[PDB]
Amino acid sequence: ATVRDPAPQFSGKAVVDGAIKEINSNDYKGKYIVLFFYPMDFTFVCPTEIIAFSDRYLEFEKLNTQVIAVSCDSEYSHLAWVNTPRKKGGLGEMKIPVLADKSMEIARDYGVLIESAGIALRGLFVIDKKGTLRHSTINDLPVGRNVDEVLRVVEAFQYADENGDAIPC
Amino acid sequence: ATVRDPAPQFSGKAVVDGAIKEINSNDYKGKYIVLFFYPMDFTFVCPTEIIAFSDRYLEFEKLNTQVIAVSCDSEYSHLAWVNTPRKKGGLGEMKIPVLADKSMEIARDYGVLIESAGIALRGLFVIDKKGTLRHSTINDLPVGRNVDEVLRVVEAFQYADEN
Amino acid sequence: ATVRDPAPQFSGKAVVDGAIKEINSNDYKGKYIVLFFYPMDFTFVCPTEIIAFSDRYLEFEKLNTQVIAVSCDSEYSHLAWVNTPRKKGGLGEMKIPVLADKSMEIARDYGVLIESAGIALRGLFVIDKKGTLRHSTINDLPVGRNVDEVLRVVEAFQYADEN
Amino acid sequence: ATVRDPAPQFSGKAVVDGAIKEINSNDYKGKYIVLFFYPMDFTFVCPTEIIAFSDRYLEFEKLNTQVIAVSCDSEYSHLAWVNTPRKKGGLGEMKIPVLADKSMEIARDYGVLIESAGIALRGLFVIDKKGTLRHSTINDLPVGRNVDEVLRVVEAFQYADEN
Amino acid sequence: ATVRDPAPQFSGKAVVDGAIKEINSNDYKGKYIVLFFYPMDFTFVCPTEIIAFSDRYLEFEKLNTQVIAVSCDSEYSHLAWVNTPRKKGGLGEMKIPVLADKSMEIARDYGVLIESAGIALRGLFVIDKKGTLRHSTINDLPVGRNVDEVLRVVEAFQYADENAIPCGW
Amino acid sequence: ATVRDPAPQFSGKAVVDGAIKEINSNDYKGKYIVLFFYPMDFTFVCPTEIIAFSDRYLEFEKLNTQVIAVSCDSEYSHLAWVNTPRKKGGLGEMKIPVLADKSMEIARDYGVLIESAGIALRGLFVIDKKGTLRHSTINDLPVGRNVDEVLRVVEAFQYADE
Amino acid sequence: ATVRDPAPQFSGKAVVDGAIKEINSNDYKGKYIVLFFYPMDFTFVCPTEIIAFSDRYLEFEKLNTQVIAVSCDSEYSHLAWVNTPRKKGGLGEMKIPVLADKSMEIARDYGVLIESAGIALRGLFVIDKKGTLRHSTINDLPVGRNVDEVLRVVEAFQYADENGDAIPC
Amino acid sequence: ATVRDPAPQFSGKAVVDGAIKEINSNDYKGKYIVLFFYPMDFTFVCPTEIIAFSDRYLEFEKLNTQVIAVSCDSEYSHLAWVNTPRKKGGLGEMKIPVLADKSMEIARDYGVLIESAGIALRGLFVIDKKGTLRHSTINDLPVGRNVDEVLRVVEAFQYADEN
Amino acid sequence: ATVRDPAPQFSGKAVVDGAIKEINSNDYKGKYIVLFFYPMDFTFVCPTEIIAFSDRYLEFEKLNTQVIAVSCDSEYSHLAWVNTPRKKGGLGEMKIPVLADKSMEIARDYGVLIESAGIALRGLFVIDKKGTLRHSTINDLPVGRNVDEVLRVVEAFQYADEN
Amino acid sequence: ATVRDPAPQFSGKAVVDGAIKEINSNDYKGKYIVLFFYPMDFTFVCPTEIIAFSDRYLEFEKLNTQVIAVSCDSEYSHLAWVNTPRKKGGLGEMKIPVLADKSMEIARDYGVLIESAGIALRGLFVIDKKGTLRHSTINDLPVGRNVDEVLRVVEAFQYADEN
Repeated sequence: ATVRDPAPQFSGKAVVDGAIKEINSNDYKGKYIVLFFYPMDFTFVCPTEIIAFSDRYLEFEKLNTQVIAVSCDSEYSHLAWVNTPRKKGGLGEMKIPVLADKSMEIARDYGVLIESAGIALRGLFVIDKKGTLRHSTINDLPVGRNVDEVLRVVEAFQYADENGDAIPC
Repeated sequence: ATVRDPAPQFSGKAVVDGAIKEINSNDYKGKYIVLFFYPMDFTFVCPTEIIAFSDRYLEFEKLNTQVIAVSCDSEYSHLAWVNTPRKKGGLGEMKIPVLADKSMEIARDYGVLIESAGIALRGLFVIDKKGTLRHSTINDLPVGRNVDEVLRVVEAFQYADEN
Repeated sequence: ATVRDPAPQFSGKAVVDGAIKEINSNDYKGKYIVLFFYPMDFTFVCPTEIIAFSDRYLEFEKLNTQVIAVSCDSEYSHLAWVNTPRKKGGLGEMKIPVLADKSMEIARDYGVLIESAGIALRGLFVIDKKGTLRHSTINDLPVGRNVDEVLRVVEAFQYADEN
Repeated sequence: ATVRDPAPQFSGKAVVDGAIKEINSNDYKGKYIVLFFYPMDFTFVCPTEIIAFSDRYLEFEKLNTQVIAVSCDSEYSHLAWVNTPRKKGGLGEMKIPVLADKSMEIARDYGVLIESAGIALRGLFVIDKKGTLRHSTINDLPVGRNVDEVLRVVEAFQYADEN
Repeated sequence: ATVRDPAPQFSGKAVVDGAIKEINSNDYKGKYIVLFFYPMDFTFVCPTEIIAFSDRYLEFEKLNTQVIAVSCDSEYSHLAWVNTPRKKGGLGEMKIPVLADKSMEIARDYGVLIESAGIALRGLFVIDKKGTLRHSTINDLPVGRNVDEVLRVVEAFQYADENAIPCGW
Repeated sequence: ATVRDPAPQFSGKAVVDGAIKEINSNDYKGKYIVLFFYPMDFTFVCPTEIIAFSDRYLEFEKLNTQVIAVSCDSEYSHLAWVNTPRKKGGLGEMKIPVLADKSMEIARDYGVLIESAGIALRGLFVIDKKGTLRHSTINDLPVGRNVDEVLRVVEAFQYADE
Repeated sequence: ATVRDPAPQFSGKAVVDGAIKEINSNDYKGKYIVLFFYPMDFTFVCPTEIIAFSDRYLEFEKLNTQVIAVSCDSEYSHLAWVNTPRKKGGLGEMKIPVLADKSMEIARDYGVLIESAGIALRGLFVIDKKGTLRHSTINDLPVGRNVDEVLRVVEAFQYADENGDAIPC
Repeated sequence: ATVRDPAPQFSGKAVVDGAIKEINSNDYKGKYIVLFFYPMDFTFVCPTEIIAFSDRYLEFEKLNTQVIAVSCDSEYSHLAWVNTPRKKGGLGEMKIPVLADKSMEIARDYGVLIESAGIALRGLFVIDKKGTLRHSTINDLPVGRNVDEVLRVVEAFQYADEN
Repeated sequence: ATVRDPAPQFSGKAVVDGAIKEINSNDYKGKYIVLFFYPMDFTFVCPTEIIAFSDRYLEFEKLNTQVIAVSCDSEYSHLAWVNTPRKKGGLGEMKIPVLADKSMEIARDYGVLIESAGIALRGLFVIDKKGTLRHSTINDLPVGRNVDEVLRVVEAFQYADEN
Repeated sequence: ATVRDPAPQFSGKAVVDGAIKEINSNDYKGKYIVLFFYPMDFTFVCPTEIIAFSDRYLEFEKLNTQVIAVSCDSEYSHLAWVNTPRKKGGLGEMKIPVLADKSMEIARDYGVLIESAGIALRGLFVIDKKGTLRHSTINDLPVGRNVDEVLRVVEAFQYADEN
């Protein structure tokens, strides 16, 4: 699974609008998709990054992109975490879907799965409206991702796509 | 892994005194072990079964058996759940260890793993002090396990073993 | 052969109502089936278990489930054992069919066969009307099975099935 | 496994003095061995054949040969049949050992096993004091074996052995 | 190839009535067949066995069974042995066919062939009219086979086929 | 080739101080490495990205990290582009090494090679002093990489280590 | 892939008349083809051979042959080198096509690729109008190729084709 | 196995001077060997060729060559044929060894065996003192071999060998 | 393969009547074929053998048989040799065809090829009108072949064909 | 087997100074070697090319290179062609070695062998003192090679070697 190749389809139960709901990749066609991987729920570390994406979701919606958080934890554990306040280390309200990959099929398709640990690496993927992979970021567990950069990259791809790659020196 | 054959060793991070601690199967040698499998944490259903074993743990201690709950969930989710009050559907205090099988390796060794769903079936296993498997109960997801039966089988095996 | 997967079909000569008769698993579709495995006929141990099921067969019939005892012995030895009075250590009247698995094919399909000894483990299986496996119990040879438990699990599954 | 090759060793629990006892092929070295296979216990047919051998065992003893009956039934079924009087169709007292091959391994080694039915064909084997196979007769199920013939072949081979 | 399984077909040049002739197994489908194997022609040992069968062939004929002697020797060697007087150690007149299995194919099908020596063991086989194998006797080389027994077994099988008796009480 | 695994070693002739010199990954010990992949030399597009790294090279050096630009072009073509003025769309002076991967072995080891086109994707790799891979960014051809981000990530990993 | 076997087709972007253009082997049908392989662009060595071919291209044209230079460098680098004056060590104007084999597939098809170096040897191939390979020369890197010889060979093959066939002593 | 390659060793029981005796190829290592293959004993056809060889054996011995007849028949059948008078179609006295290859191993090694018929082709082989094969003639069954030619070939090879 | 099997077809350019011509085995149907192998051209040794065959070709024609000399040399080398007078070592006139097996495919099909030397052994083959191989003689390089024998063998086989 | 890779060694009987002599590649150390492959001997076409190399051999000796003509023909055919006057279409005297590759091993090592025809293509190879291949020319059969070009290439490489 590499850049310029059709991104692996994915589906499963995710927490949406405070309720567990089935989501599918084909539900979002004509829009960019950002697949966001994080290792595990209920970690002692404050989950500032994912919250950052959820809060700044409107910006993504405006860019016609769907952000989807995903982990190898059950959707029930996800929902529990959603109902846990942010002050307590919970997620609080999440304006983006949080998807369960208990099967671990997704993290393996996206090649971010640590078989040994049963957890996903800190990976991020950008998929155009055609469903092709345009970008991949993979961070080792200690390091999070900046939202501004992701937005920059998405805007960049949209611009290049509508304005075929120009500006010579 | 079948009955009369040595049960697969297992180890991992588990929640025990409301705190996470590494446990190993060999930590309980000279004692019977009851491996208790459940699908997932934070299910909407009240965890009456697992709670029942935890509450009636003393009967097991008297029978020189260690009961161990295990699932394919993170040890963190486990810890969260224990710290969740029983009124909200949590486990509250647990006098038995709750083991994390995030790798899903354990559920695979005991062949109770649903590969498609990434969760374990309701399987229960009894292992003697010699480490051999004497009993396996495997239930489909909707149906739970009775504590008294497990106690009867353990009591039974112990009696047969001495006589 | 695992839980949630369609249970293996089975057929063969069994002693039913005191006579040797060919029976097939598909004869009981639309009914739950409890497959009961025992090691050997004419064991010195009093066959209290199989008798218990036979006696309490009515309770199973009210629940529309068919219990079938099965072993790796010839149907003739079965018939002999049935025709042997209980005071002598026999089975006496059996209100459930006792099935011969001389081929050992069945015990192998249900994976309860001890290859070295040519005998079946004390295994028990629950099959829905669809023919899918909902429950498996496997005991090492010394320990028997409780009727009340089997009934509870059947009632439970039927309940899940109805709502 | 063919004639002129060392005959497969065999061992197992057999009914001998009206009691179950472990016997081994190597217990009988320096004596010829006649391995006698029969399909099943408790057949409706009168067991005239096995009885004939047991009764005329002394003639075999005079030739310093041990005759051993063997079947794929449990030693318990054997004991039951021995404890069944000849008038009712049982074996009554048997002056030859009746060996249990529940594993079916033995019948398989001598290639007399009907895998489909789990029963042995009517085979008979003659083994010298060195343990080599000198003769094999295999009859389909309906037809029995003559004692006088077996005695003739043994007398013949012993004669050949000395000259 | 075991008892209760259809016996392997066989054909070949055999000595019949003093002349070499092609015979085939299917010629006898209305009759039981007794296939008689012996190691070699012109052995120093008096061929008492084969002779016994040849002499008492009429008894087999009364039972509608065909006896056939067979060896791995050429039909010419067979014929030579037939033309050798019994007093000189020959077979003399033979009222049963003596079949050549020079290819050794037959002896191999009935699994009585000693590959190392190129000779057949003293094996005997009884085949019903269906062509199914009902009986096999295999003797090491020093010990011969009794005619009366073969007759007993054949009669027994025929009786059983058309016709047991429980002990009961 | 995955994150947390020792990153593949690499060597080859590169343009560094305006001259061709044999370079190796092991030459830079005690320092982080930023492996910068770009498709081709002499593209019509102004090489704003590579130049950006070259200009802000001091910032990487202060962090004891070595940035290395790499492509599947000959070291000679590299030298040519370097000697080509920025006004013409060239690179001018480059304060970082520019490595030739004509064999394309490097781009294959880092799994960024388009086998069909013979060019590397816009990939970037971060390697610690221990030589283990900590980060990979891979962009399709139209999109460039921001320096501040790379610096942020390096800062992050170095801090966690320390 | 050897002489007397149909020569491998090839296509790709090449610099023609100072501009990049996709060229294909089939564009020159009915004409002989001389495939000229050279290691790399921007070599310090004065490109005397390639210049020689480009200059004496008319001679090739009179013989109905198209000469094509090819290397494993990008078509952009090619265009760059072409725009560099010959006094500076560049190619300047090139009257023959210069083809880019960045994939290296072509150099691999003609077995002139140094896998280790990713460069082509100084190989040259002659292909008739039927598309079959009639001649191959392969030189190690230090030694260049002579034009007059190539011409002798093309004229020779054309002559043999037109003049059936030999001439006895 | 081809010409100029070491000829396959061979051994077995052969009738020599009218008696059966075990012979081996290595018994003749200082002399050339002519291996003579023939289809069958007791053919209606008069065995004139092989007899011719036996008679002119002295010429071969004079050339320090050993001629050996071989067939796929038993050594007993061979002996019978030797002891059968020539007038009646037998071989009578044979001054060369007649070797039995009942196993058919030899004819297969020399590649003259008709697997289908179990008989040898009319093949002839010349083997030097080094044991290497120098010549092979193979005739279809109807056509025999001339002694004089073989002799020519042997003289030729000895002559070639010294100069 | 060997004798009694259809002989391998063969073709190639050969020198006929002092001239080069493409020849095929199938050109000669209804007549026997003798394939004659010799190692190499222009040897210092006098080509007495091939000349002998060429001279007595009429005898073969009377038998309706075609003798064909063949080697692994070019047809040009052949033609050169033919045009070289026998004096000084050439072949002179050849009344039989001389076939080029430059490919060596033929010598390999008849299994007479020395792979190491790239030359054919002195092999000779007889093929009936039906195309089956009836005879093979193979001589090591030092020893030649006699014409009379070949004639005897052809006469024998033709005789057999008619009888 | 490619340029810049060590060239395959070769050896064999070649005609040297009008006589057959064994030659080897390693005999020429400290010298370049030009391996000249030509299809066949005794072609009707005037052998102008090979003659050209033989005549202009001195120029090669001045450059310290050994030119070796080679073909898939016997060294005997070679000797014949040498002994054939040039007026007759022969080579006459040859001041260069003519090597026999009857095995065709060499033409295969240099990959110039047409397997179907058994002849070599018009290939030419240049080998340095180090034994490495520096140049390969391969021409289809109709077209010859220019000597001057070969000289230019050798001169070029020696020059590159010294500077």
